[PDB]
Amino acid sequence: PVLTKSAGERFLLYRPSTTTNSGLMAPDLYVYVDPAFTANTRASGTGVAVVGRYRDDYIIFALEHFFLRALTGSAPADIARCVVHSLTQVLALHPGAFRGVRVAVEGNSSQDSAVAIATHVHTEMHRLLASEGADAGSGPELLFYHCEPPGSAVLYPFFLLNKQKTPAFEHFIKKFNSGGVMASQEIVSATVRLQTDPVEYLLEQLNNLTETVSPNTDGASDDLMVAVIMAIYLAAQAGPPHTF
Repeated sequence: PVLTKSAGERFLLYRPSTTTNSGLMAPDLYVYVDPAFTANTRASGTGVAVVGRYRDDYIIFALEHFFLRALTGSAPADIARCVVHSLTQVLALHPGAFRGVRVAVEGNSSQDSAVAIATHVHTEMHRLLASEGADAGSGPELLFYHCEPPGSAVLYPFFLLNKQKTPAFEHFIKKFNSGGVMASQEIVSATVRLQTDPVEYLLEQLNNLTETVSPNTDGASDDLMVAVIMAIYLAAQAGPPHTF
């Protein structure tokens, strides 16, 4: 009973443009992912959310509820074609617009996969722009979120979701029923059908939030929602993420 329907008419309604108003953006680009490694489950998709900043508010570029296909031996790489296949589409319609992006991968499933997952992300990102697109000779310049496991001093490029979920939700609903965030007119999708609305598909899933401690997800398929909210909590300030 959380996100107001007055905001939902607004957040569904207004379609601002980042093709023209790009110069009024922060040149950085947070992006989150939520890998779920099982298949054939209505909440086991993998979320994509990529967000930028205006002066004080936040703005959405692409959402992919990435299911797992059947018969997967190369499954982390497929997730890597998802998220990089998104970032290339954002950077594509935004020529010379962004300085550097920051990919976030959660490791609540395991710390083991996300290392080679983000490594395989930097692999294909490091592949693509040198092939074609434009002459951005290391233009959009990737960095990652490098975290520390509890009890291990070695920094790996991942993100724990331990203490952060409640201030992230409180930040998101702090902004969202105030009409802070918005979704771009040129919001990008690959997995969701170009016929159907992406923003409608988000807003259905946004409508399953819960109380002051927020034990959420009544339901199914929170991954887009949880993805957007961790993405926007990193769209504000926190500890520094860095280069790989």
